[PDB]
Amino acid sequence: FNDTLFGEMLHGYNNRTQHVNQGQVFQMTFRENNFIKDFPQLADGLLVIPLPVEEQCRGVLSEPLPDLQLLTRYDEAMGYPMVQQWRVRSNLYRVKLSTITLAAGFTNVLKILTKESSREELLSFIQHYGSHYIAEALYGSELTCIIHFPSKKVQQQLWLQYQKETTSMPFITYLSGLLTAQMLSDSGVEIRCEEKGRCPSTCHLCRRPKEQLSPTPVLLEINRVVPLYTLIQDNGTKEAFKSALMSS
Amino acid sequence: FNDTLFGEMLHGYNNRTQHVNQGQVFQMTFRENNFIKDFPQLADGLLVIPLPVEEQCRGVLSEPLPDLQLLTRYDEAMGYPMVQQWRVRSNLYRVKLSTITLAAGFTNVLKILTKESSREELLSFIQHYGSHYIAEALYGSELTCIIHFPSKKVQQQLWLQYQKETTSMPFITYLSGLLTAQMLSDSGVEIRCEEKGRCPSTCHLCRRPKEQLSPTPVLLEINRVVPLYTLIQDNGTKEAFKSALMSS
Repeated sequence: FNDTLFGEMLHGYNNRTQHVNQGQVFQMTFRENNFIKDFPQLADGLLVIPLPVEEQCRGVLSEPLPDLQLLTRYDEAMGYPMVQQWRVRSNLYRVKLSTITLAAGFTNVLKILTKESSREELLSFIQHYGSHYIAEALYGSELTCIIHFPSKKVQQQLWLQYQKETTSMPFITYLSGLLTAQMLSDSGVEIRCEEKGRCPSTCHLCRRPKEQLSPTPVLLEINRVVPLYTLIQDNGTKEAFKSALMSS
Repeated sequence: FNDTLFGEMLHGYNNRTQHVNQGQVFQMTFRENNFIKDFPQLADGLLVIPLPVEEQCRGVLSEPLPDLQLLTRYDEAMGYPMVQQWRVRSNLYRVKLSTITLAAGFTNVLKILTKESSREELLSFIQHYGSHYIAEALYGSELTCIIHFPSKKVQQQLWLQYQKETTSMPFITYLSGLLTAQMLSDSGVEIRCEEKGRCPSTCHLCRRPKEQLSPTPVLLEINRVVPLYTLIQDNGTKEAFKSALMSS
């Protein structure tokens, strides 16, 4: 119901619970032709521009951090278990909102809320339409990887020896290769990766055991959010909104 | 895994996402006999006392508020649709925490976090064990009711005429009675109610179409929460904890 692609900027954002898609503040109109190549008609009022090719597909290897999640005692040889993060991003898109046309339902519920300021009613309004609406957002396909290690010396030895094998191929690729090496001769190590948004075939780093072309970019990360009270225009519900916003 | 009744005070509380039960900070021990009548052995360190009989089972009728959720235009006769809230509470319990014995895993992950202060590591620690632990909490069985009305004059007419019929029976009971009256002669009104925690047979207000005796009180509402950094004792991770706590 009332859901399109790019997409989630329309429905707003609840800020205390970090939930998106709640209520509809503007109207998805198809008058303007804000088209994107190889994608259908988009709602009006939003401006979307892909990331530069320099940062279109980029993989970051976060610093090796101990494994605290699965650790829930000091040992010199044994870990100190380590985990690694390898986050690549492909088909990334910026989305702005210039300039939006307001909906009738949201402005009407404002009107019935502007004329008389009430406590429980404003609280329920916040619980429905959230408390803020998003301005800029970053969509795309993100492959997040986590690597489990037994000790602290093992991932350092792999780090240095792989630094010597490379110095044509990156770290995680040959890492998975020598992982397939122990599958031939047997050690007890597992690698986990999950993707938010299916990844295109334009980038090699995110290919999966097939491949995909022009996938639907999912909401990766947030940028700049703007509150909802500054849109009501009358102070009697400005101070009531930002006042009832601090209770919980 | 590592879950008992009363219960959730042990696992902590994530504060930005309002999620409970994440990681284990203390140890559930059964040495002390903090027993409650008609309930098994409870973990040590917590003190639980039932609410007074005056507030043991209490039903509040919130002020009639317009129906904004289903409204997503001005009309004089028609609504302005209204909804009502009827929240009763039974088998309520206070829980405190005096005095708790710490776990080995949480103090160990602290130790490996106290000795060296790191950014990503402290962030992941917060994402696991939350950011705060709860001190006082209110459990019980809560019946929340919401009533849907078409107009603004209809629930006022029902309010006054029911005030005249009563002045032996409350509002919602005879309300449901005359609701069954229209089921005999036909209008298009529905009443919704949901319960968090099954309700005992000690109170009549929360009985359901059978009855239940001594149900397990669920976590109703929160009271006083205490942060987790003030428990690490060393400032090098105090300022690192409360500093990495403000980024997101």
